[PDB]
Amino acid sequence: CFGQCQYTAEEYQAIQKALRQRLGPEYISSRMAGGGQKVCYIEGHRVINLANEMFGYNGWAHSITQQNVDFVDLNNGAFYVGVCAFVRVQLKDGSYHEDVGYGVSEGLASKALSLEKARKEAVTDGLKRALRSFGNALGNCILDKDYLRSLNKLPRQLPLEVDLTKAKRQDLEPSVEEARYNSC
Amino acid sequence: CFGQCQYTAEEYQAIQKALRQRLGPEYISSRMAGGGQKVCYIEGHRVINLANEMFGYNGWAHSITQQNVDFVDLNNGAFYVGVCAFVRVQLKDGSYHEDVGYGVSEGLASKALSLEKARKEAVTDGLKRALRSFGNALGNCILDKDYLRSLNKLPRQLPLEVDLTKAKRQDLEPSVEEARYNSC
Amino acid sequence: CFGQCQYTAEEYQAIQKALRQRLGPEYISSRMAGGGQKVCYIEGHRVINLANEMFGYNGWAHSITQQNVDFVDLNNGAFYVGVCAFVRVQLKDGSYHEDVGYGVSEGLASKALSLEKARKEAVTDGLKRALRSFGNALGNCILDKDYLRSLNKLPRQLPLEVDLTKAKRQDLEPSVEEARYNSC
Amino acid sequence: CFGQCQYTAEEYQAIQKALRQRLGPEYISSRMAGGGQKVCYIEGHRVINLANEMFGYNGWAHSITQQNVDFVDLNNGAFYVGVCAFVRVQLKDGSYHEDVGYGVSEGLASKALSLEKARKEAVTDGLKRALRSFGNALGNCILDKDYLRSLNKLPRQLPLEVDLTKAKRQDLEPSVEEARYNSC
Amino acid sequence: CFGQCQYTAEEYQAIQKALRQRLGPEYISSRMAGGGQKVCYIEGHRVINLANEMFGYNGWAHSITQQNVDFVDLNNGAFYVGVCAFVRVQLKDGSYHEDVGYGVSEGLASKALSLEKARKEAVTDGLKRALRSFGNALGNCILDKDYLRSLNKLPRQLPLEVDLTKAKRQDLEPSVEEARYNSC
Amino acid sequence: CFGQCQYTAEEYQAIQKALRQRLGPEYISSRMAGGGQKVCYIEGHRVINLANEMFGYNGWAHSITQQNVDFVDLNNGAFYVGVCAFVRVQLKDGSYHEDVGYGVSEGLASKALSLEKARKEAVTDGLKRALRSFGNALGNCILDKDYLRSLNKLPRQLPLEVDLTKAKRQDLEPSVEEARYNSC
Amino acid sequence: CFGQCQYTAEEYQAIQKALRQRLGPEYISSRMAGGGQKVCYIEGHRVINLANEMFGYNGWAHSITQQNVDFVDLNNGAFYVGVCAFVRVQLKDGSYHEDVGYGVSEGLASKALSLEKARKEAVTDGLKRALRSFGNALGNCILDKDYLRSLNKLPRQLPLEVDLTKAKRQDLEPSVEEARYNSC
Amino acid sequence: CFGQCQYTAEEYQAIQKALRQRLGPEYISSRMAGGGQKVCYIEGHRVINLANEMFGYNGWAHSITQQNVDFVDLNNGAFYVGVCAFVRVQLKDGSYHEDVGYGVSEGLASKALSLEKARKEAVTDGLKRALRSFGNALGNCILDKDYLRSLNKLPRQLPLEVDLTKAKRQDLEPSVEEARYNSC
Amino acid sequence: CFGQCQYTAEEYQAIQKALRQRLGPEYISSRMAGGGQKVCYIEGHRVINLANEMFGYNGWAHSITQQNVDFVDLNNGAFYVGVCAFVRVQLKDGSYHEDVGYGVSEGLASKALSLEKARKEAVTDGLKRALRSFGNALGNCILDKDYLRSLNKLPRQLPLEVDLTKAKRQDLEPSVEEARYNSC
Amino acid sequence: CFGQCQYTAEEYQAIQKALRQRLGPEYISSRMAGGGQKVCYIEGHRVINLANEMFGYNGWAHSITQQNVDFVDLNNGAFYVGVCAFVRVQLKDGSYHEDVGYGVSEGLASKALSLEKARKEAVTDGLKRALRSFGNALGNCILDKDYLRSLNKLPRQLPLEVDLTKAKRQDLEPSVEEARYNSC
DNA sequence: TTTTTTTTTTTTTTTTTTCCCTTTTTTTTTTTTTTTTTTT
Ligand SMILES: [K+]
Ligand SMILES: [K+]
Ligand SMILES: [K+]
Ligand SMILES: [K+]
Ligand SMILES: [K+]
Ligand SMILES: [K+]
Ligand SMILES: [K+]
Ligand SMILES: [K+]
Ligand SMILES: [K+]
Ligand SMILES: [K+]
Repeated sequence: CFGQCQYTAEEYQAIQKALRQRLGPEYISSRMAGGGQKVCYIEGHRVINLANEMFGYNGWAHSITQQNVDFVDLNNGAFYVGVCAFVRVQLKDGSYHEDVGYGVSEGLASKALSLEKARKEAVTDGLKRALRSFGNALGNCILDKDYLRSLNKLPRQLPLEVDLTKAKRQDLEPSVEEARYNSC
Repeated sequence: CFGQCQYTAEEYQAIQKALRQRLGPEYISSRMAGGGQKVCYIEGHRVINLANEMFGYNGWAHSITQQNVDFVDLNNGAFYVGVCAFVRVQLKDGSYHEDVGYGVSEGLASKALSLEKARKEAVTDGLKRALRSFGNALGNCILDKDYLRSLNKLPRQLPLEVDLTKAKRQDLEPSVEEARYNSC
Repeated sequence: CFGQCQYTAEEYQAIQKALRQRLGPEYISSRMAGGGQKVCYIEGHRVINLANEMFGYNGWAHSITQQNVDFVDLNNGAFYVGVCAFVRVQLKDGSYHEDVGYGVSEGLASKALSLEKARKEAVTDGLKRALRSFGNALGNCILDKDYLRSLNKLPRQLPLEVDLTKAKRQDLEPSVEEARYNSC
Repeated sequence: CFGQCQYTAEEYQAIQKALRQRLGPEYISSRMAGGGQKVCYIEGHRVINLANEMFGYNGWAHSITQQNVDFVDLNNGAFYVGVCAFVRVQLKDGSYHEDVGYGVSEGLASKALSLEKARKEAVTDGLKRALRSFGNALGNCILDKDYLRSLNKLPRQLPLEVDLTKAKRQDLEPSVEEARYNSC
Repeated sequence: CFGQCQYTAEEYQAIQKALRQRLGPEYISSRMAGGGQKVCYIEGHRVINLANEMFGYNGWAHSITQQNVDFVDLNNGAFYVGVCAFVRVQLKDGSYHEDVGYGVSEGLASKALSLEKARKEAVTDGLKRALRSFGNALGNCILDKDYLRSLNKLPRQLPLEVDLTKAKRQDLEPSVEEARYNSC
Repeated sequence: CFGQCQYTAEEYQAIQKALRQRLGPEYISSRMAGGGQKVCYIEGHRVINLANEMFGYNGWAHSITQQNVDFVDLNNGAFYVGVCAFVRVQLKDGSYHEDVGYGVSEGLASKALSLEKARKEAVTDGLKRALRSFGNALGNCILDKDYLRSLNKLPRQLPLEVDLTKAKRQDLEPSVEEARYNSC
Repeated sequence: CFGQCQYTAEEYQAIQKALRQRLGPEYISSRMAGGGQKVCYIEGHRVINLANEMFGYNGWAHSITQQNVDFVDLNNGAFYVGVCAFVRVQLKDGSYHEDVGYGVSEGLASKALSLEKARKEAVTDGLKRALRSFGNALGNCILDKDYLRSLNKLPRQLPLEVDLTKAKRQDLEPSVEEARYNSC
Repeated sequence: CFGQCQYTAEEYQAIQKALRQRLGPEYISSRMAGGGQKVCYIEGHRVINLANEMFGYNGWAHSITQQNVDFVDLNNGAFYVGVCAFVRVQLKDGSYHEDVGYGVSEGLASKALSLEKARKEAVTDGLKRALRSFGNALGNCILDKDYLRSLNKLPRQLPLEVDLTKAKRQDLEPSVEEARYNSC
Repeated sequence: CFGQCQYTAEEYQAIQKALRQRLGPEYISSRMAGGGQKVCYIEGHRVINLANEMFGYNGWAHSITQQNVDFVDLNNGAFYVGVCAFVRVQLKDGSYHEDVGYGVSEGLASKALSLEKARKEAVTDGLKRALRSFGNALGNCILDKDYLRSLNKLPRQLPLEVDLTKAKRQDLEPSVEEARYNSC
Repeated sequence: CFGQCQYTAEEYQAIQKALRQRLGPEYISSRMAGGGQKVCYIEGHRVINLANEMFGYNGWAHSITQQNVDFVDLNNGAFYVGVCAFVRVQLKDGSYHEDVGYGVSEGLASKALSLEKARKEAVTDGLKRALRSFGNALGNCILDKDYLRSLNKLPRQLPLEVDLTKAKRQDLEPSVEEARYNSC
């Protein structure tokens, strides 16, 4: 089962070499730091899909070790909330990485909205920072300044077009139902 | 049993390929954000059915790791309640994903009603956010902006009609009873 | 034993297909929401019987993980009580679903009566919300607005008549005693 | 699995000899100490990649044993935050090293930003200090004064150029998917 | 695995004889005690390399049982910080030694800097004091007064020169990758 | 492994008879008690080497069960610190001895120095007092008044000279590396 | 190992018969009770050696279950400290005996000295009282008044002379090293 | 081992019949109760020897489950201390008996002396009361009033004379050493 | 061992039939209740011997689950102490019965004496009440009013005479020593 | 052992049929409720004997899960004490039933007596209420109003006469001793 | 509606010298609507 199954030679080598890869502009995005300059990041769903491909839908697993709200302050109608989380990612072989993530909500005037934003942002950031420690392909290269410089030296491509023809349109999945009924 | 049974090759590949799928307009819905614009989401029962199909009624499992009420305030007859929950989803192979969810009740004047709403909303939202991490088919694509743009470029279909002819009308299920009596 | 026995292929497929079923008007009921309109629900005993049929009298199990009284207030002779519970339902294979339920007693003037109502209501509602996550047949469809619209489009039949001819009239059950004495 | 698999003779000897290696100028960087002089360090991603190469993506693992915020002070608009973390690195054979790391944010005026910086910096510093105890190749030589003196006597090379031609550009990894589908 | 593998006769005898050795002037260093005189010590990285050679990179392991900040005082701008740690070193056979170490930062005016210094110094000192109990070769002789007297009677040699020709210059270690791919 | 391996007859008898031995003047030292007279003791490193020889570098193990600072007082610039520790020594066969040790720093004016001294002295004293309970050879005879009287009746020898010719001068131990590479 | 090995018939009978022995004047000593009269005792090292002979260096083991300082008072410069300890002695067969011991320091004016004396005295006294419960040979006869009366009726011998000719004079023990190297 | 070894038929019957025995005047003693009259008891060492004979040095075991000081009062210079203990005696077969014991020190003026007396008296009294529950031979008959009446009807013999000829006079026990060396 | 060994058919039937017995006047005693009348009881040692005979010295076992002092009051020099205990009796087959017992000391003026009486009386009374639940022979009939009425209608015999001829007069029991030495 | 042994078919059927029985007037007794009327009950020893017969002395077991004193009040010399207990009965097969019982002492003026009564009554009542859940034969019928009506319609017989001829008159039970000595 | 007597002696000399220089930059975008009457 999970945590017990050991990696085969082919799977190991494939995952290792694929994890030494770096990401292309189709993954990186850009924000405007406060007082700073253009910073580069990788969106959450991007890292989630990257993990689900590298390891499988059941090859990796994450958990919230602890989430703690640091502070909640109120300045003339604005709610400032700081929240941190500790996400631990674990592979089916037993290997594991754990790291912190933070969430920040300074502008809003609704306490519930600020907390909703902060906690989810903290958990997502922690998941990103914990998946980082597996290899460049999972976000370890986003902190390599030379990698960023070489990313600036690439054509700034337009957003990719998503084809919604073969999108999921009904509940039943006979392809899965068949294999699972035969799985007993 | 659950947590011990390992996925077979056929079941694994089927589930993986089905989880790389994206959802169609028949699942997405729309709300009006306060001050913002049209946002897209997936209703709870939709994700629940998606999971029950992808993995089975006994292929997935969720649990409330911890639920904590953040605050309960009262402003001139209005009860403002913030509540968060931590849902952990686990597959029969042992793989698991855990994420937060929030519930918000600002309008009502009854404390009990506001708390009921906040807690149930928090648990359901946490279940959604935890099932997201399995693949686009289970809600990971709802955060892909390009996917949303391509969703706007599709015919806005009218709500589907539900056929209540073959609906369940009595308690006993002999189809199940037979197999279960023979299961001993 | 319970939690250890694994589902057979026939039982699995039967339960899955039976859980894709939707319920008929013979189960749904109606209330008048405060300030809102006609809402639809499913009575407790209905869901209990549905579960006892889908899985068996010993195929499903529930437990109260935690029940916590949120508040107890007194306004000029009226007791307002809010209570929540956390019910975890588990199948004999180990699969499990856990969700919250709430109980509310605002009108009554007896504290004991209000608490008696609130706690039992919370546990029953939590059991319903936890059994929901197994499939449409167990109450997951009650939240589908299209399903409700199609429910309005059916003849609203009068309450069913209960036949009390073959009702239990004595203690001893020789049918069971025989099998159990031979079960050693 | 992890913590159980034992090192083979070839793997052991290779890792040992590779860990006796010292690092070149392509890894070391430089900062300006307050009141002091040019100090040398190793960037986080550098050590992360070094570990992922020496042991494998699943050959090493780290965890946060405990993180505690030491203090949070406010002096006329400036937030001074001290935070410490305890990282424990473990190899697939069961060997483990644990050490502290610190994070410091004195300048910023936003509490949330200061804490975000401090906690992540503490965890990363702890990971570096814990990976140090495996050999010179993982950062143990950065404290050898003679090694630093000999580093100053080398040509100060220009930042390395990163080749983004073969960078990862899509989600699916058929090389990995193949081996994993055959791994069942 | 670690904690389970037993020492062979050859490894045992080799380690024993190597641990009865005493160290040469190439390892000892000197400080100026406050109010006292020239004291002799062994730098941290030295002991780390000594252990990684005597036992192997995966033959020994250490852990922080507990670290507690004793005091934090402030005298007219000067921060005096005392911190202690408890390090437990363990060999792959199960043998273990645990001892305290202290860290001291009296001069600095920044609280964060003083704590950063104190905690890391405490952990390193504890690791040294815990490795002392294995033999003279690992630092047990630094307290032998006759050994120090004989050290003074040796030529005070100039710092050794470090050769950075064959130093590690890239991430990949094919020597290790080969054996690890063959380790399956 | 450690705690599991049982002593053989030869090892048992050898250790027993060697532990019935008493120590010579080459180990005993002398201090000046406050108000008292010449007291005799055995230095820490001496007992450490004695244990590492009697049992082996991996035949004995010690641990700090608990260390608690009794008091920290300040009298006109002088810091008086009392600290106690509880050390438990255990042999590879499972036998164990646990005893207290104390550390005292009355003179110093720096709190950090006094605490460092008290804690380290307490742990070392506890290790000595715990190793005492194995036999006269490990310090049990230092409390025999007749043994001390007979020690006074011996020639007061001059400090031994330490030969630093064959002292350890490099890191690598090919004698050990060979056996360890063959240990797989 | 310890706690598992069972006593053989020969070992059992030998230890049993040897424990019925009573001690001679070469072991008993004398003190002057305050206000009372001459009391007789057995020194600590005596009992320790007696145990190490009766059972072996690895046949008995003791541990400090709990030590609690009862009081610390100060009367015009004199420190009165009471301390108790609970020592549990256990044989390799699993048999165990636990008893209390007390330590008292009333005269001294240094708190650290009083505590140092009290705690060690308490633990040693507890070890004596716990070893008492094995037989007269280990100190159970010191409370037999008739035995004391018969002890007074013996020639008051002069202190025994300790022969320091064959005393241990160097670290290495080739006799033990031989058996231990052959123990693999 | 202890707690596992089961009693043989011969040993069982022998112990039972020996435990049905009653004690003679050579064991009973007499005190003067405060305000009462002559009371009869069995001295501690007597019961200890009785147990060590009935079961063996390794056939029985006792432990202090908990000791709690009830009160410590001071009336015009006199210290009144009450202390209770809970002793649990256990045989190698697993049988166990647990009972309370009390210690009392009212006269002394030193707190440390009173506590020293009270705690040891409590533990010893608890050991007596716990060994009582094994049979009349171990002190269960001391509470039979008819037994006391018959004890008064016996010749009050003078204290027995103890023969100190064959008393233990040296440390080494070759009879035991032989069997233990052959026990491997 | 104890708690594991199962009862044989013959032993079971014998114990059962012997436990249906009622007790004769040779066991019952009488007190004068305060304000009440002649009450009947069974002394402690009687029940202890009864249990040691019915089950064996190692066939039954008791333990103090909890003892708690309810109150300690002082009225003009008189100490009124109430104490309760929870005794659990267990047979070697695993069967167990647990019941409370109380101790009362109202008259005495010494706190220590009152507490000693209350606690020991509470534990003994609890042992009696816990052994009651095994059968009439062990004290269950003392509460049958008809049994008491029939007890009054019997000749009240004078206390039995105890024969101290064959009483135990020395420590050694060769009958037991033989079987125990042969038990290896 | 207890809790593990499974019931045979014959034993099961016999116990079941015997548990369907109702009790006769020889067991029921009567009280006079305060303000109410004649109430019917079953004395403690009655239920104890019923259980010891139905299942055996080692077929059932009871335990006090928790006992808590509800209140102790004092009104002009009268002590009003309420106490509750929770008794859990368990059969050798593992089946168990747990229920509450109450004890009440309102009249008495002695606190210790009131508490003794309340606690013992609570435990006994809880044992009765917990044994109720096994069948009518063990007290479940005392709550059947029709059963009470039919009980009033029977001849009120005079108390039965107890024959104390064959009562137990000595300690030793050779009938048991034989089987137990042969049980090894 | 249940539970009502048990107990009171040991216990008392031990230690005591160790431990002192580390450690030096990392990290900044998420996420968005659920829920419905129940009991004696
Ligand atoms: K509701
Ligand atoms: K009642
Ligand atoms: K009583
Ligand atoms: K006493
Ligand atoms: K003493
Ligand atoms: K000292
Ligand atoms: K230091
Ligand atoms: K830093
Ligand atoms: K951020
Ligand atoms: K929301």
